[PDB]
Amino acid sequence: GSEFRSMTAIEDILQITTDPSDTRGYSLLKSEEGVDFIDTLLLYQLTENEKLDKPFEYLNDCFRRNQQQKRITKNKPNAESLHSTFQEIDRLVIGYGVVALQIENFCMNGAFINYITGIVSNVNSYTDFLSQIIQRAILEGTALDLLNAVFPTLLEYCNKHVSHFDLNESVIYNNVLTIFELFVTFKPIAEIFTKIDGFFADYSCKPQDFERKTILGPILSLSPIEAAVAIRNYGDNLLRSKQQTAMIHESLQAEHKVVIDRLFFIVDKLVRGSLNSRTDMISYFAHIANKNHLRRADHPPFKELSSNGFMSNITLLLVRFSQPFLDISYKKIDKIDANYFNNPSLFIDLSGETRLNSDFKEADAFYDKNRKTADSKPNFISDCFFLTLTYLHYGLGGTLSFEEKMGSEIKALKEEIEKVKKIAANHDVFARFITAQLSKMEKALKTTESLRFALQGFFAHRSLQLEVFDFICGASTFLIRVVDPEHEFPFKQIKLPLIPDQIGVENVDNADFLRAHAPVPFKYYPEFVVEGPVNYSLYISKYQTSPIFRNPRLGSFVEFTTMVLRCPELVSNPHLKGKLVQLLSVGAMPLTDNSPGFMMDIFEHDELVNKNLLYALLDFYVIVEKTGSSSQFYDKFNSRYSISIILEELYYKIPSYKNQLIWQSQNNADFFVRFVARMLNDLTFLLDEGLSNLAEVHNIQNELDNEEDKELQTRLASASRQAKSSCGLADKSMKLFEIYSKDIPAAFVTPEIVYRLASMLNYNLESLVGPKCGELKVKDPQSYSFNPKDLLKALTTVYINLSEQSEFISAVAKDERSFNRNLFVRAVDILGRKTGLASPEFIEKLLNFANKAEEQRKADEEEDLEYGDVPDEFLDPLMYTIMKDPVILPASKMNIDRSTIKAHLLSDSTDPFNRMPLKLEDVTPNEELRQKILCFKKQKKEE
Ligand SMILES: [K+]
Repeated sequence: GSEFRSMTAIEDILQITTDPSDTRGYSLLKSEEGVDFIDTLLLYQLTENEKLDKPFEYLNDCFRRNQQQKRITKNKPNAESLHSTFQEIDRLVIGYGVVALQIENFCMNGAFINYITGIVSNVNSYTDFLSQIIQRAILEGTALDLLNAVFPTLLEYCNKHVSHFDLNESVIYNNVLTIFELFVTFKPIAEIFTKIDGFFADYSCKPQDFERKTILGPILSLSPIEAAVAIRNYGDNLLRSKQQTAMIHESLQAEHKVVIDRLFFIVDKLVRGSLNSRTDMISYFAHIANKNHLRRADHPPFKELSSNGFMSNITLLLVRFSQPFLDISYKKIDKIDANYFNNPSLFIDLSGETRLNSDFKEADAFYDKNRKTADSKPNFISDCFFLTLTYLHYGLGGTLSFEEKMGSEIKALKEEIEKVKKIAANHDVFARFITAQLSKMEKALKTTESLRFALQGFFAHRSLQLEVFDFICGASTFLIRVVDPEHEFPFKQIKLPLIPDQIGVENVDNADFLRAHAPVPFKYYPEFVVEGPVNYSLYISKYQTSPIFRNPRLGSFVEFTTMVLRCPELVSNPHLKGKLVQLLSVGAMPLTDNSPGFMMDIFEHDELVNKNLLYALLDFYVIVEKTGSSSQFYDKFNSRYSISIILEELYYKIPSYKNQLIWQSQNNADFFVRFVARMLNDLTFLLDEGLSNLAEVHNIQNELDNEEDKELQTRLASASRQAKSSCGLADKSMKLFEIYSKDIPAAFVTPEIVYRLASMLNYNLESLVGPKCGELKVKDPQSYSFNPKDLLKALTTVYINLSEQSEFISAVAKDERSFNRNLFVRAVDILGRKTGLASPEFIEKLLNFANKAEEQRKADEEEDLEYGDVPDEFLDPLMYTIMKDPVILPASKMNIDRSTIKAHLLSDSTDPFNRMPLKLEDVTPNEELRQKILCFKKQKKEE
């Protein structure tokens, strides 16, 4: 007999008795008065006992005492006699704990919110009981009811019971994450999680509320780039040292790392739950994306879009889900469906999305032609990969464009508060109005300056950024496989060009042709597939801890870039390719020590790169000419500036390319001559538009003596940006002519180049040597890439590098328009003032050339008025005989004797002058010219 040890246990654990004379402060009931009495004491303590304002905390404390009273007893004899009770306590306590989180108004005090509030504040002390409650709910098949009572409620706690649910509230967000982990770890729960009320957004939910009104909202927003977290961590003292600033960057990164790890774990469990769950997971993220495209606008409506912290976290998550399939072995590389866009999109809203090389019509058409294939096919692995590309662009892309602009925002803001800080407000009302205004501005300035530090801390976070770029590289490999006609890459090299090089790009907008011959599925992929990677790559390149620098997978993206820059059919958009070519220029620039750019090794040893890089650059340098957009008609000059930086470096550091160039000019002169023609044409005006602009910059600073002060900015600034771009391209163009004319002099004196070259050179020489450059007054000439001395030295060097080609000295001499010996005399004068020129031997060579030039001119003058009586227009171009039946060639517009072309068309049916196919039928007679000759032969009958 010892059942007294029971009722005494039932009371010390449930903390309740019936007698008023109890020593310890236990609740007391005045109803009736062992084991078969527990359900009664409990039911009472939860529904009729007013002193228990915190019911769930009670049931939890009871359960915990019973577990303590359990481990304490067994280690003794009387043990066996209690087991019966502990058992029934557990069975009912967890049973009501389940009910407390399923039926709303079941207890006499509080509701769901009050209970989970208690749980969040001290999650650890609730863990065990919660575990039991969950198991109980699934064994009974009522887990969803459990979840609809805890997570939708938790959403209310994060939005209403906390000022801000962000990284600041350390204790609170960690506990919330824990109650999330504890739950999703049970698969029976994970496979049902997305069915919870509020997991999806209401149709009328605004994008900025996705992170507030959706179940995964709050925790997915946990990031160091939330304004409140930035102000708190950096706005604190924006004047601290880079050393101290680096410490908080470290703290925030360490903390952010953990956050995405736990977030990944939670989403991973929901994706592994079932096929239904991961599918809803794709629907969930697709919606977040489809409604945030404006995050990529020029002036984004921030208050109507999701935050950078949210979108960026999701981009990171997606990236890890995709990482496995893009590992360096690419063994699972085919799990990703290349025909993903062959049918109407099921998740990612592609309307309005520009394709690589195609329009809507063709896309829809592609959809009809493919309805023959499975209509349904929501393949998760592919969805996730392409969703990652979507977030890379709209999520991260909008976050990086956001901080890329803060510099100008801060500068302009500082000028606004300084302008307002001058106002003298006499009236008290006006004074408050002005101070209020200064208050709003400085309040925004602090947010911006703090957020900028926060954003830089995030992008300098190599660990994370590395994951992002390695995905770009894996994405690259994947895209090259789509393009490769045998879809074998990287297991079998890819063959470039795809379609043979159009010997004569001299066709009517290849647009239609190229598009028609664009790669099968690739031509339909949305443009953000390439723009995302390149916007990102160009952007993080400014950080010292860049993912791109010294990364072993860089080659993949370089290979992809080269492929695009090589086959004009792949991506039509010239603007997009200019970006790529700009990334390459970044990877080609030397350093302080003057060692190879970080991409040079790849350019030299990557097979797919060194086999096409040079030709791609030379070809793209030319194609950007067929561009004409709104504020993008000046990017073809930036593309050329960039292509030029690369050309120069490749030529100095990699003999392999120096040889590819040389070879090119001899084995494919047509292509090579086509490239220097464009460099030549542009060079006839570059220095001129540089001088015109610097002229406008000096006018404006003059008008500033005290028109509309504002417009004189978007103006003056704009003139400087044209001056720097013009003088800069000119400089790189001369260098290239100089750099090449030294090794392949012959290539530049071919008839299609020599006369135009001599003219262009002489024109610039006149400019440099005279009043056009001499009269120009400027601020920091260098700030605009304007070095008239460097230019004059490189120009003069070109002459010297070509001063042994009779054709060139003849061309320079025959240049009526600009040639004049005194120009070289002046040049020799300028170069002989400041120490800068391989002279006086150099000056020796130039002056020599100038002399041969003047001699060649005097001879030509003598030859003309002494040995040429018959006016040149009457002489046949090829026989030099006086024409009897002059006719006009349709293509060349040249006049030639009928007898001559006939003789030519016999073994060659083409225009002797430009090889344009010609037939004798389309030759138009020139009667007016023939009569002038008949008239000449007539008067010539003197004797
Ligand atoms: K938040």
